[PDB]
Amino acid sequence: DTFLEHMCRLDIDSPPITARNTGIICTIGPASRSVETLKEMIKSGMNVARLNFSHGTHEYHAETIKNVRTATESFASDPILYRPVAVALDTKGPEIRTGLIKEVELKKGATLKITLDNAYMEKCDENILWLDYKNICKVVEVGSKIYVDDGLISLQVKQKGADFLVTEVENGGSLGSKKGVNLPGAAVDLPAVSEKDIQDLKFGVEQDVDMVFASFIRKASDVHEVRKVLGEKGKNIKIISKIENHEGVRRFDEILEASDGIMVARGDLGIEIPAEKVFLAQKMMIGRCNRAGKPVICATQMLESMIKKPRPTRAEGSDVANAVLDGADCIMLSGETAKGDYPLEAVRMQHLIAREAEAAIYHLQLFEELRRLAPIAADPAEATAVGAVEASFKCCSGAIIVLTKSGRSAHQVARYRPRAPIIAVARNPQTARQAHLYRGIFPVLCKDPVQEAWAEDVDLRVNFAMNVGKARGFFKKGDVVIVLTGWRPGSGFTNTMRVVPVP
Amino acid sequence: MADTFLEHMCRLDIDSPPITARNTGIICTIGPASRSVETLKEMIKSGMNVARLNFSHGTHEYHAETIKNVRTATESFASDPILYRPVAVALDTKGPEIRTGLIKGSGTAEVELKKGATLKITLDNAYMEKCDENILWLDYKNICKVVEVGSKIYVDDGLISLQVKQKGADFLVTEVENGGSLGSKKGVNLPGAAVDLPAVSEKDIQDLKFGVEQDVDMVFASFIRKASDVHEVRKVLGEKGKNIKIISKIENHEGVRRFDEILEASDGIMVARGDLGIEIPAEKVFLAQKMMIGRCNRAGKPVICATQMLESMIKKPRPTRAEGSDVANAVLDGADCIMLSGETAKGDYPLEAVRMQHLIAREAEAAIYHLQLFEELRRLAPADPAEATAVGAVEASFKCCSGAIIVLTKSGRSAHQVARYRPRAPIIAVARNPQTARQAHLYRGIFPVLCKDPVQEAWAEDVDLRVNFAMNVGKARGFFKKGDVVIVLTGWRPGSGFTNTMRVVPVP
Amino acid sequence: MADTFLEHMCRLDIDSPPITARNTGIICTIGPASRSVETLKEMIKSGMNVARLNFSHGTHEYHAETIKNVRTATESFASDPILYRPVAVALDTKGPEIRTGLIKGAEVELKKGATLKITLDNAYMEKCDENILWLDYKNICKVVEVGSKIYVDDGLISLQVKQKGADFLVTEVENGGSLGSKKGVNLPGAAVDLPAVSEKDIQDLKFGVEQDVDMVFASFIRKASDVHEVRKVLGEKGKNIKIISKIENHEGVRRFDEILEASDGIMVARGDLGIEIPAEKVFLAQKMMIGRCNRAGKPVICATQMLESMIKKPRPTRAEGSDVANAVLDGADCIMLSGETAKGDYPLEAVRMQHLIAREAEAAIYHLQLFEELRRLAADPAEATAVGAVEASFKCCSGAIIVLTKSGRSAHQVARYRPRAPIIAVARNPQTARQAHLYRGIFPVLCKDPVQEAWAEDVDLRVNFAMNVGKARGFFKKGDVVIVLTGWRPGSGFTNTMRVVPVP
Amino acid sequence: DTFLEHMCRLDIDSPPITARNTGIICTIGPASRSVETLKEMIKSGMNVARLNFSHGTHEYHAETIKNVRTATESFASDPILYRPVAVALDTKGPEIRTGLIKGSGKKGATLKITLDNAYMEKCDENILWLDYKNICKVVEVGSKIYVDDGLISLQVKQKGADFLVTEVENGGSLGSKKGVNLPGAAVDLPAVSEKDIQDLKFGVEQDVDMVFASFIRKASDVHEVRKVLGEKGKNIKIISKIENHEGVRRFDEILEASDGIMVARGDLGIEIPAEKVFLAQKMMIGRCNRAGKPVICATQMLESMIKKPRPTRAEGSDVANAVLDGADCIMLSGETAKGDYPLEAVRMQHLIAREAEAAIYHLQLFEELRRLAADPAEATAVGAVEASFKCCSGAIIVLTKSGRSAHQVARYRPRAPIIAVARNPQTARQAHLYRGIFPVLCKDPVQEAWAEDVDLRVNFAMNVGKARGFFKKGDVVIVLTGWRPGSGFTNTMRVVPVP
Ligand SMILES: N[C@@H](Cc1ccccc1)C(=O)O
Ligand SMILES: N[C@@H](Cc1ccccc1)C(=O)O
Ligand SMILES: [K+]
Ligand SMILES: [K+]
Ligand SMILES: [K+]
Ligand SMILES: [K+]
Repeated sequence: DTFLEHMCRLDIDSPPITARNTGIICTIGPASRSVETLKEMIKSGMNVARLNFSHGTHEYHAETIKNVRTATESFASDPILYRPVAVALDTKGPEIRTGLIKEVELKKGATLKITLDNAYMEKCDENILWLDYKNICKVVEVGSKIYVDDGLISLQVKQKGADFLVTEVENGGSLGSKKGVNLPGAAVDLPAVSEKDIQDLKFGVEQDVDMVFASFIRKASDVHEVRKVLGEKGKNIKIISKIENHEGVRRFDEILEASDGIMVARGDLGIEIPAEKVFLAQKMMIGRCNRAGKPVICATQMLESMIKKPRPTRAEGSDVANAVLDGADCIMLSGETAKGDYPLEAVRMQHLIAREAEAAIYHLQLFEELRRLAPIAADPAEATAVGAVEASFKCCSGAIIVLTKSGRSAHQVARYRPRAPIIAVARNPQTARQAHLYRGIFPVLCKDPVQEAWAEDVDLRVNFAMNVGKARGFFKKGDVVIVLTGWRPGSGFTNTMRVVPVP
Repeated sequence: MADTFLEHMCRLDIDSPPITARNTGIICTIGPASRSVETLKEMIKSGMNVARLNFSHGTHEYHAETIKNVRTATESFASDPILYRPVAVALDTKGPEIRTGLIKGSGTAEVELKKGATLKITLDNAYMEKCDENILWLDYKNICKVVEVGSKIYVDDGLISLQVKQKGADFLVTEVENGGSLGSKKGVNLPGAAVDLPAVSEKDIQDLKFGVEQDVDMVFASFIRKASDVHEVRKVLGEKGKNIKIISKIENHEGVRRFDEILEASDGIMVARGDLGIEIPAEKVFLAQKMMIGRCNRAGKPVICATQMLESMIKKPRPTRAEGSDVANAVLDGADCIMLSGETAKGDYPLEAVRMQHLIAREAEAAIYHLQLFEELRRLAPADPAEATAVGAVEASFKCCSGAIIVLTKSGRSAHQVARYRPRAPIIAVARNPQTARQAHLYRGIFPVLCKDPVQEAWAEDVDLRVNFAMNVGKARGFFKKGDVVIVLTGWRPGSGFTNTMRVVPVP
Repeated sequence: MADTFLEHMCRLDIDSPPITARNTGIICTIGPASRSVETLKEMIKSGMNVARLNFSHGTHEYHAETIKNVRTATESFASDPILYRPVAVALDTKGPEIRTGLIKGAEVELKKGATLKITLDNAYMEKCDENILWLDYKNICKVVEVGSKIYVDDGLISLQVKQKGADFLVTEVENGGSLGSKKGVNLPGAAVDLPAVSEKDIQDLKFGVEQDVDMVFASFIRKASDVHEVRKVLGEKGKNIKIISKIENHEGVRRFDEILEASDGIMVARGDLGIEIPAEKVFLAQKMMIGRCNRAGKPVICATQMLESMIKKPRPTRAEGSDVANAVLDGADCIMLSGETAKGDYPLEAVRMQHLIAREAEAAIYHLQLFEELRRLAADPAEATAVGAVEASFKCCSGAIIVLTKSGRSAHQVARYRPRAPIIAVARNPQTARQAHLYRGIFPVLCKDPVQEAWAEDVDLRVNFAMNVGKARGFFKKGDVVIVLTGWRPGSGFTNTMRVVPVP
Repeated sequence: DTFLEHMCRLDIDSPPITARNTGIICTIGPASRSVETLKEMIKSGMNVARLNFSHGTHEYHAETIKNVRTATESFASDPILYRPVAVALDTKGPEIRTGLIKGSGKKGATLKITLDNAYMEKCDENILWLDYKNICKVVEVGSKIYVDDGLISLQVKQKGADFLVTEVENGGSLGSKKGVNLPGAAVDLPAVSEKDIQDLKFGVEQDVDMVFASFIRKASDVHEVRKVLGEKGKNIKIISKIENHEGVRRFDEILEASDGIMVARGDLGIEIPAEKVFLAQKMMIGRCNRAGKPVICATQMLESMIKKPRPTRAEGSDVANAVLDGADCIMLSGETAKGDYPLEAVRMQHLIAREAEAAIYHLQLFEELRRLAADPAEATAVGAVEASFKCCSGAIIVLTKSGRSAHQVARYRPRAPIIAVARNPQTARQAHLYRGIFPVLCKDPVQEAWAEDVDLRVNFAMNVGKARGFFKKGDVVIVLTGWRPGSGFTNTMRVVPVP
């Protein structure tokens, strides 16, 4: 009844009892591409496979996607135990790159002039450096820092020109070729969708991906440019906006209102804004996502140590758990599953931490705040969704069963953070897969034929859900579940709630 | 102020500075980087509240002089009592440590232990100064009696790990699991070994008697596993040391299993996260930390988070994003104090580490929803006159948007009682006793000030003078200004009584 | 909508019409003044929900005709089913009454200090004056002793026994007043122990079964076993008739819990309680019994000393208005009118005044607190949906909760939790339609339409019926929202289906 | 707990456990004005003596006041047991009277209202006079006119220069010089009559505690009374009587102007439909409780007890409901002034109001009154009441100068009694206007040292509470005092064990 008493009763020497409710997203690459590893990653709890289009060809990604689907459909022969697995396309997005040295040393002792003049784009050195961002000179000033190679080189602009910068180095070191630059000042005006991104996104539509992780989102109009490129054929593809610099954090509200969800890229924010502040930015963006009922993913610097070790550090378990407790919907693994020595061990550990963290979630408190921050009255569907969550607490329910076309009704229930799992029963395979983005939704794909009597159809899907719930040990005979259904086909939105005994 | 925890998170702004003070204590380990009068002065100005001496190293003479330097730097500010910050001295015991020997030769300094290599562990004294890739001496004579084939051995705060492949009479052959650079005299952990070293050794008796002799404010008692360990320390401190606070360090699994009895015997707790990471997996340590902070917050006993704080700042002038987040989350869990180790003791940026610890603790204060902490700490309490007065002072602090709660205190008890309930407003604890002003730093939200003026014959005039002093301090630290309200807590009439007196006074 | 009760009292305006429906039921006693088809029609129009027949007086033949007149008057509205108002019939039992006889040949005044003789001799039974009094309790001489006390005319007169005489009793008039023919008599401190169910009550209860009454008001209930005797007499044929136990004495109050748990509901008879319980206490018994009834979700009727001035006057006193309003504010489901409608000169006027007061009192009910408290003093699938439906009626500022019910249980379950919004209960069973008037906030409507083949179709027709009733009654208009509760399948046990439906 | 569980737990066979916390005001007249009866009414719980200046000469009222003070001071020898007793002056106020001669004079009839001063003492069931000049200027077609105690209703058809044309609506006998009420009508009569001015100045000279100002219709009537009481009478409490529709309409500005309010239900019931007065009563008590101003319920309380030694069920229920509505005080009129059972009427008022206390859910009142920090004063008051609940204290002890501190605590409606220790006798008397204040008069000399003077007054309250059965040794009380001699408010809170 008190958060403090929940913390006081935490017991490291008893196994975690509540289900993992947060999604696991795994970057698939060389170490994890193979069908056999992919099957093991699915059984160990991967919900979403991420393809990082910063590297690899279309051919290479097509085969990864084929292995992901082969590994996923290997479990299809049991509809009660089959777990849907979503496919995520993560774009390269806009970059600023230095181009070719003829590496070199660097210290303040010599000033570094930055030039954009294409006749210098292969003769980079400690005296003159080339940059591929033609419009740099408009968006920087004489106070502004310039980070080179993932923040290990910092500069400080002293003379701004029309098409040149005079800097002087801080935090010097070993500058090499084609290194990534960051401008903490920000308001960079690079397109939003690079030439490669438009091809990549078209391939995404053809490969039938469930969602896009759109890199370097700075404003609402970037999200709407990705939407427009995905076009009419891609309109049901979820757009997750990646927040990676200071301007994204500052314009968070317009990006959130434009997006299907959000990814917080902590390592990227680590470069752009001070370390004493990134934790506030993460707690802020997760809170605003929770309030809006929109999925938020925490990404980068999760279990990096597990690229080379089979167990993570104390600090990594704490950072991952504290992301769950901030209210993240999903946690994403990068190199730990893409290229590291322990891909399967990485998935298993992400699972153990997210599950252990559930002990420290106080569900009723999240609900009471989230219910009080809802509109004054809202539509019918909202009143019903909140009513189903309220009922779930007051009957100590095993689950909330939601029959959904698009997932919207399941999504509405999830925003309110019931303790009870949301078993989202869907015939649409894409909405089954997209559902993994949301804390506390367990999607199941009903393949049964559409009955002709609607009340018979509903009864079959609910029976399906009852069977899934029993097999997963969410509940058993004598328990009560909430059920949310539409009324007759002919009406709009799931506006119908029953409290039903588990037969 | 915001009605929900959620709305409080939603309003966090990285672009606007903090509007709360830094309410958590900063404990800094003093070592070769930091023990100069010059450095200590800067460190006090930048937020250091407690100076920690690590008696794992150094002579009594070395530490006498560090203490001397701490007090010289501290009293250099005594000239203006409105600006004087009390600074406590903590003595951190060796305890039952295992240490490796000295690296041989003159042409390595450190050796590289590599994945899969064989390493022999010897107790043969002929090797205590000839350690290398192949032979490692350590100083725990009965190691071969408490270890088995398969047993894990951890060296240098967990950075190197070994597994015992063969056992001998007076040696162990081991396989390097986790490689690393092994230097001289590193710390060794034997998870699930029944290490038979005593809680209080003869050296620990001598260290604790020297703390009493040097008038230290608090003892950080290393490797506490049970209450009789705490009792043993309290007995060595004896009658002369009866006002010295004992902070029990939880460093292992047994310390966590027997936590309640350790808490009940202790004045406070230090959570050693790194050391817990050796006997306890990563998917479980965050839970240990949250449980022990919560139980401490519930008992009203000070709790310090230590180890693995800003260790990157040993070599760099700025921390990582992960360290900021980890320190912030220890504040948000309800830690009273944060302790720095090598970052201040021996590193290249001791002053930049104190400043960064202050910056992070101050930013973290913006994510604390004080009202919820208070309402929960109020509910979970049973109810003497002193306690209802303190809860009333805290409730009033919130209702009045108080700039502070001024507490006139002899022992510190009344200031501690108020701090237990986690007001938003700073607690200015006005003490005439220099030891209670120093010890007050163990508690979240207490800003101790030492009143140096003599006692007036007239009680009510003595109270106004002391309250006038607090109001000058609060004005100068920018806690409040003319036209704000403060809560004042005092006794009624001279003579040891209940601090039962609450007033709401407008700030002139 | 007020954050606090206090604000809610502060915002009361005497000058602005009422913005809520009249939610409490009106029970009217039908007698010579109110018997006629014509009056009954007018009383139904002015808000009479229940017709009470007092079997303390009259023949089975006489009451047969009153019931016929009520049903004629009621069935005259049937032709528009949107406007038809169910009207229940109640049978109020004699029970173990003690009554004085007839004045000799005019009335007599009993003046303080005087002697008054009570005689067993049936000679004087139609000869009662200032000096001698007959009463109809044959054992009166055997059940009192010198010092014993005796009350008359309901109240107002008090007598102390000075001499006992085998077939006579000599008393002294402690309290005076006028003395009427056939008046009521009380004997506190004497084991009267006349049965709760006499031979005449048996006959009257069997008659009520025959005449298809909706409910029985059982007089002088003192314990659980008295209720079970009434229940037995109604037997199998009368099993769906609602028993309302009248609490009329100190034993009823002391044994309240076992009576409540044995009964379908409770009638608080304030005047009768006033006789053995002092004035400093009766308001506490009234408030306790209404509270416990609200707690148990059982109907509670407040009766006696309501609008008794309106027997002789076209208007009530301010004290009467305040006393009725406070019974409503206490949480009464129904208000009963007695002599005001039975025999007085202003039957229609007393019905209209009862509607005005009850409607104006609704302004001062703090619904949000009642629901929060009844919710906190409560889960079952049945209970969760009902509570959910009331919670949604607040959140959506709904115009009504529409409930499809067979027996009425689902409607009663919603009513226990006390929504602001009216409950339109749609029945096909005319008895459940009638019985639903015992519950605060239920507006019952009778669906005449035949059952549709397809279950979902039939549900949507009934809902659209309630939708049309609500609109005609001004509860809601197009594009307001309402809550709807149904069963799931044709035979689905539990009305467990909740929707929030726009008003078309 | 819930309010519902509170009603459910009520038990009529359980003796009342808690003290009566509402004030009792008794009208003193021929049946009650002897020193002997006054002594008994004070022992039985009378807190305020009301003098009705509608009748009696100044000589008569001066002797009643003298007897009230003789009776009160007869208990002065034991300061632990002495109950302060307040004196209230209740003004005649502006009336409208008919004016006839001879013995006396039933629907229809057609009555004509002449103002023509011809018919001063010559009127009948055709022509009726009255002394209100402007009656024809503030009335229209449809207007009601009541005569006697609303016994007879008229209906104005036609309106002219100096006359009216009406229709008898209710029938009865028409006596001489009988009161006249104008429903929904904005009467422009002077607010303070020439008798009221005399009567108010007599009140100042007699050192009365409070005035009950009759027929208050607007803020400016309250200001007019305040100006007559003047500087000499500035410390006299003005209670505005709400007796008609305009008073109800313009309540917010009358309350802001006034020290407190009297709801005159019987007079409201003439000016206003009977089925609306309970709303008016509940509204004004709620608004008074919100402003922290005393509210008194008056008229139609225990009227049966004029002739009978016990009240009716209806009367018991109407008094109890006035207490449960949030009334600070209940007033008796004829029951104590002129009827046959004046002592019994006081005792029954105590019993009813004490039994009603069982039905008050204290924490709810407080929690709502807190929700609806002005200054350090308000912060100390709220925190005192909070502490009284947490520590389950037997009292809140307030060392009061003006009594403002005590009144500030009483607003938030603690369960625990407020023992208001006053050295100022008028402060002790005026405190009775507030629910839940038990005022005590300290008669000890001021001690040289402020801290010893405080300890003395607290020890005095501690002995009072022990005697009264409020608490016993080892209980806890909340103590509010000033800080230092002459501080502007009771700003200092202690939780102190009862020794
Ligand atoms: N969506 C994830 C997480 C989850 C588990 C259990 C319940 C709800 C959600 C899954 O399907 O496995
Ligand atoms: N003021 C009244 C009422 C009261 C009694 C007891 C306690 C509180 C108030 C009195 O002193 O009698
Ligand atoms: K990418
Ligand atoms: K140490
Ligand atoms: K009867
Ligand atoms: K008067």
